[PDB]
Amino acid sequence: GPSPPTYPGDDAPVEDLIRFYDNLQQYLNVVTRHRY
Amino acid sequence: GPSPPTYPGDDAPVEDLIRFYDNLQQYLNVVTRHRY
Repeated sequence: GPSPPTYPGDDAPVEDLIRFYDNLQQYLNVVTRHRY
Repeated sequence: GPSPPTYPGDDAPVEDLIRFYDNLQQYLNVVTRHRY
């Protein structure tokens, strides 16, 4: 199962945003596997 | 200025997650321009 990406906010440090990016990228790699 | 990506949640429909992905991708394209 894909992990739920934790979102601290948009005011959060960009490294946290990057971490979310990677987690969401993996999340979509799982969910939207060759879809959308 | 980069737009603050709205996060409805991880239980939200994946199309909303994809939208966040694009907005966050653009956000990082602005912020982390050839950085991190």
